[PDB]
This record gives sequence, C-alpha cells and structure tokens, in this order.
Amino acid sequence: AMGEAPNQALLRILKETEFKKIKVLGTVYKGLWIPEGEKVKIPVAIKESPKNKEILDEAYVMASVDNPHVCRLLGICLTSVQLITQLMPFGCLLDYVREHKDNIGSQYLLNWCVQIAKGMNYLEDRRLVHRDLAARNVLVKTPQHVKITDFGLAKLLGAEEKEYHAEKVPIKWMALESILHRIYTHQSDVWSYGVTVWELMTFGSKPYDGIPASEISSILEKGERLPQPPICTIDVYMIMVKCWMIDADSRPKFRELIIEFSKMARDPQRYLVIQGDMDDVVDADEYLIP
Ligand code: NA
Repeated sequence: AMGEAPNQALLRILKETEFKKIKVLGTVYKGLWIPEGEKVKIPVAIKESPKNKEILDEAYVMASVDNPHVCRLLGICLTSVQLITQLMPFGCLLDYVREHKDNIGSQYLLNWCVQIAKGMNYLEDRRLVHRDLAARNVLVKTPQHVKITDFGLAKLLGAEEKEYHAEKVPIKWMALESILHRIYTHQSDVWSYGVTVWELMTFGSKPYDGIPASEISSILEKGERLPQPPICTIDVYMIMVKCWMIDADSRPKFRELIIEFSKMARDPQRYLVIQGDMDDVVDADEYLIP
C-alpha cells in the first residue's frame, strides 16, 4: 500500500555560449563551463534521430540522483542536444586498471569496491535499477574517488514493485534471471557488481574470454562461474561467488557489501596478495546548484 512521492529534482538548461569545448575525448568533449557573472570555470565532459529520447531519459535519471559515488549532471543544452557532466579526468576505471596494472595495490582495489557499493546502495534507496553496471561504467575523478556512470538502461521501480520486466543488453554482466526472463532487480545489479569486482581483481581481463554470449546462460545453469583471480584470498572470492547465486535473494545486499569490503580495507594485505603492493577553476563537487 505504499504510494509515490513527487520528484522535485531541477533540470538545468545551459546556454551554448557558456561552455567551451577544448579537446575530443571519445562524440564526448573535455571542456569548461563558465556560467555568466559567476567568476567560476568548471571542468566538464560535453556529450554531443528521434531515438534524442534516450539522452533525455538519461538526463532525467542523472538529474534525480545526488551522491558522491554517482556521476554529477550539470545540465543539458538544447541545440541541434548536449549533456553536460563533471569532467572525470582519469576516464573509465576498466581502462585505468589495465593501464596502471603494475601500480595498483590492495588499498586502491578494496576502496574502489567500497565506493561502487556505496553508489549502488544509494541507487537502491532511490528505487533505481541500473542494469549496466561494469568496470567500463565507473569513472575515475582521482585514484581515491570513483563514481558510477551510464544511466541509459536504468529504470525507476514503483514503491511496491520488486521487478523491472524488459521488452541489446550486455550478457556477460547480467544475472541469470535477466538473461532467461528479462527480469531486473537490485539483486540482479548485485550480480553485475560481482562481475565488476572480478574485472578489477584481474586488472581488467575480459569475463568468459572467447566464449560467445549465446553460450553463457547454459554455462551458468550448469553451475559454473568466473574463476578465482590469482590475487584474491578465499575471503574475497567467496563474496564474488555469493553475488552469483541463482537464488537472487541469497545474494548479498549492497549495504552488506559496503560493510564487508570496508572491514577488508582496514587490513588490505590480509585479503589481496599482490606483487609489489586557473585561479577561478572549481570542480563540480564544489559548485552547488540549489
Ligand atoms: Na602483500
């Protein structure tokens, strides 16, 4: 019998003249946003067919979330459409672990696990199922601060609604119930979290490398899972494995994963065994909008 409360988030519409594109990043540009008369320059990423409707669905979700471990939308620009978000200078975490694989220690790894779980727990409190959690969809602000991104598949659940039933989706990150029945829940995001942790702990290897996506569900039905990464103690691997239980309500909760990884991060070498272990510039996190 729980009802729904209003979503009073504010969608900010930016003027094209207020931002300057500097260089291409991927099209996504790195640039500066300079709102008129405010004496600030904010580093931004500027991401530039009627299916426009997907970028607006994405804008709607990003305007509705506010957490230090979820990506920050500054606004949209309605030219012939641009989505303006906080610049995350070190890019996506998958590429970051692959490129710095010889300089990544146990403290960094465990702290990233904590932060992603905090962001995901926040999304669960907002009743949002992300549906595309992966290392590619975590962005790096600094080595010590990461945030979840890419809300293009995300869905808001009603207050009395446990499942989203879908009508292209990344098979190797998906829970088995999502592959077989198009059912998505916060517990299916937990399966994807487990896969995401596996990508980090292997320094960015591809899951189920060389196995085609059509084979994956039958592999999982037979009881097989991703293998224990060389650096992982049984304590860390057991958490991943629990994320990949068939029974979705047997999987850990994001709030539990925060607790378990924060304990490990207090004694990181017990849990991972690793070889060799401008004046007016304001970051978006210090530019608060009513
Ligand atoms: Na060690």
